[PDB]
Amino acid sequence: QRMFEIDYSRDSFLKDGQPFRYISGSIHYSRVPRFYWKDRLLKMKMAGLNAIQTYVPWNFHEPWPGQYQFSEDHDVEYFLRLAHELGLLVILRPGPYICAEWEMGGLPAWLLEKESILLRSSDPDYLAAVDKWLGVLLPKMKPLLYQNGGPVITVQVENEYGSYFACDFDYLRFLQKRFRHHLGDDVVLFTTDGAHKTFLKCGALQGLYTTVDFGTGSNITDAFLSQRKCEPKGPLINSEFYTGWLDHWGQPHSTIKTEAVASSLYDILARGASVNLYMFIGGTNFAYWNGANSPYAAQPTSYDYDAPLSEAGDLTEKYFALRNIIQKFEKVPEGPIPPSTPKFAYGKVTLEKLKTVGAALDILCPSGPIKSLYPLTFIQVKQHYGFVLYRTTLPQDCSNPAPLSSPLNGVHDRAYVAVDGIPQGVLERNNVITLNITGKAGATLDLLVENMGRVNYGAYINDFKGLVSNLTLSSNILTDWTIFPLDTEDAVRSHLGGWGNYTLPAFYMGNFSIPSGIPDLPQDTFIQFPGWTKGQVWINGFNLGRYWPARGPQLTLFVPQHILMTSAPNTITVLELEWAPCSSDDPELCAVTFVDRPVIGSS
Amino acid sequence: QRMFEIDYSRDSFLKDGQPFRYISGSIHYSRVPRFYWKDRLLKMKMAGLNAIQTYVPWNFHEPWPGQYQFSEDHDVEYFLRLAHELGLLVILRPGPYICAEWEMGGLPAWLLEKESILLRSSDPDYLAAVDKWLGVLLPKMKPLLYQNGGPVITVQVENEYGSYFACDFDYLRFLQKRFRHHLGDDVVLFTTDGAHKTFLKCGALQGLYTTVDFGTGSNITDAFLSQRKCEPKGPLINSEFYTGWLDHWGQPHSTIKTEAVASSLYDILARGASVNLYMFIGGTNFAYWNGANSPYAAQPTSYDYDAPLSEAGDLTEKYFALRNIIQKFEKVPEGPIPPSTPKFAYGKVTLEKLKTVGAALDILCPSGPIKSLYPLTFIQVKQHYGFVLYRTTLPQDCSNPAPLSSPLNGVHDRAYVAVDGIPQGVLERNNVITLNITGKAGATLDLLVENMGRVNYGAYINDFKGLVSNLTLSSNILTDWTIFPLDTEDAVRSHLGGWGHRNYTLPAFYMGNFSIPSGIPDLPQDTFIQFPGWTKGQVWINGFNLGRYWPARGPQLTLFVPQHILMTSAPNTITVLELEWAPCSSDDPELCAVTFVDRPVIGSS
Ligand SMILES: CCCCNC(=S)N1C[C@H](O)[C@@H](O)[C@@H](O)[C@H]1CO
Ligand SMILES: CCCCNC(=S)N1C[C@H](O)[C@@H](O)[C@@H](O)[C@H]1CO
Ligand SMILES: *[C@@H]1O[C@H](CO)[C@@H](O)[C@H](O)[C@H]1NC(C)=O
Ligand SMILES: *[C@@H]1O[C@H](CO)[C@@H](O)[C@H](O)[C@H]1NC(C)=O
Ligand SMILES: *[C@@H]1O[C@H](CO)[C@@H](O)[C@H](O)[C@H]1NC(C)=O
Ligand SMILES: *[C@@H]1O[C@H](CO)[C@@H](O)[C@H](O)[C@H]1NC(C)=O
Ligand SMILES: *[C@@H]1O[C@H](CO)[C@@H](O)[C@H](O)[C@H]1NC(C)=O
Ligand SMILES: *[C@@H]1O[C@H](CO)[C@@H](O)[C@H](O)[C@H]1NC(C)=O
Ligand SMILES: *[C@@H]1O[C@H](CO)[C@@H](O)[C@H](O)[C@H]1NC(C)=O
Ligand SMILES: *[C@@H]1O[C@H](CO)[C@@H](O)[C@H](O)[C@H]1NC(C)=O
Ligand SMILES: [Cl-]
Ligand SMILES: [Cl-]
Repeated sequence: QRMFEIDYSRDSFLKDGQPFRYISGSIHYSRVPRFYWKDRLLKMKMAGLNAIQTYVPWNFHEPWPGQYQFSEDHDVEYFLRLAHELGLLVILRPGPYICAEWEMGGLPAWLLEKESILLRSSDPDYLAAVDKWLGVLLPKMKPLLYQNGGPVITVQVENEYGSYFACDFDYLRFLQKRFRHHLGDDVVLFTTDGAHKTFLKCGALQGLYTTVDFGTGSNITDAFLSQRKCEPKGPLINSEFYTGWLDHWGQPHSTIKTEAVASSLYDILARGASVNLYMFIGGTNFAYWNGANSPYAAQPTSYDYDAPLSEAGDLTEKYFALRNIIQKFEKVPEGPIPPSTPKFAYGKVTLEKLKTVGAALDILCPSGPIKSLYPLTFIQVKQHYGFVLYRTTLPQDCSNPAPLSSPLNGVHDRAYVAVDGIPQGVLERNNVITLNITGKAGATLDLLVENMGRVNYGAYINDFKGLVSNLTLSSNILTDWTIFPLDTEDAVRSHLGGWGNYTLPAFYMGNFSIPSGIPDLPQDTFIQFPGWTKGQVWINGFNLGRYWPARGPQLTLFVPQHILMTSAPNTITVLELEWAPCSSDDPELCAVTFVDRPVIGSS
Repeated sequence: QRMFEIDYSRDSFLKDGQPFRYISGSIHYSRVPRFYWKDRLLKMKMAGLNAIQTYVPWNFHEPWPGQYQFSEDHDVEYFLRLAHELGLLVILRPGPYICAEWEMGGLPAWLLEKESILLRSSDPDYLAAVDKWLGVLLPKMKPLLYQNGGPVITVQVENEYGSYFACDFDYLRFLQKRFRHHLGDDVVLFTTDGAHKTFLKCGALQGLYTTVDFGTGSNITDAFLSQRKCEPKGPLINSEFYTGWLDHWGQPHSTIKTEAVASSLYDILARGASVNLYMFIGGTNFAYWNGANSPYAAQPTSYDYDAPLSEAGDLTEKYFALRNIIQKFEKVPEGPIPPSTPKFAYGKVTLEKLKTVGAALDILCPSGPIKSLYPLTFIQVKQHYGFVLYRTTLPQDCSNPAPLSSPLNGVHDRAYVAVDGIPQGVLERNNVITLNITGKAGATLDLLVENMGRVNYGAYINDFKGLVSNLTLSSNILTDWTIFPLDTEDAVRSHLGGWGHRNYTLPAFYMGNFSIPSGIPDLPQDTFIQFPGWTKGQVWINGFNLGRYWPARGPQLTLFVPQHILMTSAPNTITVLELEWAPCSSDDPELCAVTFVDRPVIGSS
């Protein structure tokens, strides 16, 4: 009969009738391959953590209504049993909105099939979806509660609701009530908000324990004074003590100094507070999982965060510093700490052109294009992530430049424009809404539109993507559209059908071998694209994510060794969006480079 | 069809009618665990080598007569296939004597069951056993000959016979006949000797191609003219170009500069000569496989040799520089080079004493001892390697120290002496032939005798080991011996019977465990083990005998520990046999401990 509870009399948690406080670090299972889940967790224990904290992204697990992913890398139950096996308790944060620099805050984009939906409110179509989701997730989590022999000790309802404009208290009351139904009356439910009465006003609720977040810049006495105003009794809790900070493409890489973190951490622990270090390891936004902030600016592939464990799991100076702080409070485990993984530079691998996007439409769109008078959104067209080709035919003649414009800023988020197979340039959400083009009447106008990531914070999380308003040409609304949803994932895995200034968006491919019978190969590596511009990359069909060395700060992408093979050659595929170094008479330039050190902080 | 031959007309080899010169590197499969064979051979290929050279040590395959080892780490057949699948050719040196800083130059100790045997001669008994070995080994090598689809292009007969006193050309001719009988008339047979007519006089034989060896100290012109005296036509060949040199316990670690090796390799290659690098990777003398020189000085566990690839297989600056040399003459393979393995510091592990050697006699010697009026040698007692316990009783009270002595200097090679369970010190071949002892009349006198390695070079390779002559106490010969051969390898694998059968301290076994976690892709890793406070002994991890430790003498302080004998979840058990002094007395356990570190210390004091 295991018990975990707040005792108010005494300003703390009781675990099994005894005083308890947690020292946790965040780890997101959706951002670390399962291959490495025990590595990262074990390193977390060795630092002195008695708990971990994680988010459950709805959209990672329910990509379409009634279609579930809980296997392999999506096996959340396994991740929690793994944490338990290693002696770690768990703080579970199941949203349904998690924020987290992740696609639409973890909300599934199919919710937007109701165009008018008010996300994160008592909108009844939103509520009915959430209830179906909780009715699949929470029964999986019930046996992993502490009270029933598992690791979960507390659960977060919603995520920083006090920061959302809606302030719908019946939304919260619904979530409480549904969580209580599936989890019982004993589980400690709580909320997390910014440490200021302005944020706690809409975020707090009777019957949910109110906690705060804040990092190294904040006055710690005040942050806790604002929590105490909402909970005069119970434990002090900083649910997200920032070890670092997010990035955006085109902005310098964020860093927080080791001593600042140590200092504040020591101060927080000395008060007897429970605390969670956000992030302890950040990892990677593989494939299309990154989020974005408003006004539109996307987060990059790497979620390194300047965390104590680096993107690839490495032990940093910051890791050891915090471990030494934790040591002043708790006996920390003995034994040697598992190492940073070995990294190998496989070198330069030559690639060659396979097919433009243009030529691969039979294989990218086997079901055929959809015809619309005006443009349709990604959502209307049944695609959530990646790329959609919008094709029209020129009505006038344009031997002289003619402005192609989205007057309402309706290219969400970036379009690669070509006319009769000649690249014209690029349109960008907020930055470039007009572009001059040329060609003949009846010439095919092509727009390859990229969803660069759905906003995850603020008001504009209802982010459809695509051409969301009309385009004009010499101010005349363009009409009659042939819209091609693109199955890039399937096409890449099948080598685009056949197996056994700007350029046109295209796929380039090449191979490299790794000898078998070598105990220490393959190893993890980092891939680099010197001379390429913007695009997507797969290795052996695994989408490692986005590259953009023309904007930075991220130049390299992380490649975990377990996708690499020795019995047959490894295939690298690059989808270049802007300009490829491959026209030239020198095939040597049409190439990528594997290196043994990340470059995630370029100027 | 496939042909490899000498073209005398043109001072070259012909490979399928095409000109061919080899750039080889020595690797000894018996000094590299099988688990890493492929790693090292690929590292060799990427250096630009097109061939490898290796020795087949007879004692490594036939530890008793008619009883063979050709599996796992002894599968030379698989080694040779592996080299062939990587596109490498092979030059085989099957002895039957190989020298090679290896126990008895590779010769099995059991040949000494005939006391008067003249090794490496027409002694009919030596010959009959050589013949029998070749009837086993050579037919396995036949399909690996180049002309039959395998990698082996040349075969060395004997090893520097010209350096040996006997000069028995009937012996050489007998080898030549039997090599022909088993392998045929087209295989290229050759000899290797020092580059000087004094060595070449007895080493060279009509019908066997004469090659020389020499290193970075020797004048290349002179060395190759000495070769031209015996073979005026055909290729130039240095079969052992020294990349480094051997070690002995107690001397500074041998090194040869990267520039000296590089510049010399260049000049040899420029003459259009075929060359083998000795060693390319040296590796390790695990167990009791090291040898020794005369006057008695044993080589240690590490055969790092200062080779281009280090003991644990690392790419050194020397490797890259030789590869650059080779590049000036040939296309070198494209692609990146497999890396240096990662090393891990598992840290301190505490040990505790389980049992003295005296206490463990029952399990070390389960068929019981041999009784004898005078002492017997390792050979007569049917033991070749390791330790033998000799026991007798004092025939007179020695309350005043009385001298125990081996007048003819016959403690071969080290004895650890105890009286009624009290240690008295050490007798040493050459250095200390007298030890004073105290005890009562009829007290038990125990000598723990260690074979430190049979001599591998010179006239004194018939090195029996043990008490090879009498002992005296107060000048009187001690009689009535009880002699226990010790099956240390079995006993350690059963944890001294514990796991069943499915100033000095007494020699004793010290055990401790350590765990390594599972589900971590990068553990276990290669490591090095170090013995602060200990003195001299043997070490095993999970029953694999990693060799001898002697931090008291050096130059080697760490022993190499390869990853594949370490296990996850299940406890890893360390067994240290300390012979002289363990740090395990003081009421402080933390000192009774060994330590695992991530860099080797073979180059210290
Ligand atoms: C710069 C805008 C702030 C948005 N993010 C906020 S407030 N954060 C708190 C939020 O709960 C968490 O998911 C993370 O998103 C964290 C920042 O990494
Ligand atoms: C100190 C005596 C050395 C004798 N060894 C000689 S001459 N050498 C030549 C011999 O062929 C080889 O096996 C090696 O033993 C080499 C030394 O590494
Ligand atoms: C934090 O604020 C308090 C008042 O709430 C003030 O006394 C204290 O000095 C401040 N501490 C720091 C470090 O600024
Ligand atoms: C397009 O070209 C016209 C005429 O050359 C020019 O006036 C206008 O500024 C251009 N607009 C853009 C966005 O380049
Ligand atoms: C585009 O323009 C038409 C006609 O002006 C308008 O009625 C329609 O709503 C617009 N469609 C989009 C997607 O903007
Ligand atoms: C795979 O590897 C090489 C790269 O060197 C490439 O050129 C070759 O065509 C590829 N083969 C297949 C079957 O894809
Ligand atoms: C080596 O010896 C030869 C004598 O045969 C001599 O001609 C030459 O000077 C020497 N060469 C070198 C490089 O020492
Ligand atoms: C042994 O003891 C005698 C004293 O009887 C002494 O002369 C001699 O030096 C000692 N020998 C050794 C080898 O220590
Ligand atoms: C031991 O002693 C006696 C001398 O009486 C001699 O007969 C015998 O050969 C000696 N044995 C050895 C092994 O030295
Ligand atoms: C060490 O090794 C094995 C592990 O099963 C066992 O026989 C021995 O009793 C162990 N002792 C300790 C302290 O782990
Ligand atoms: Cl989290
Ligand atoms: Cl060799």
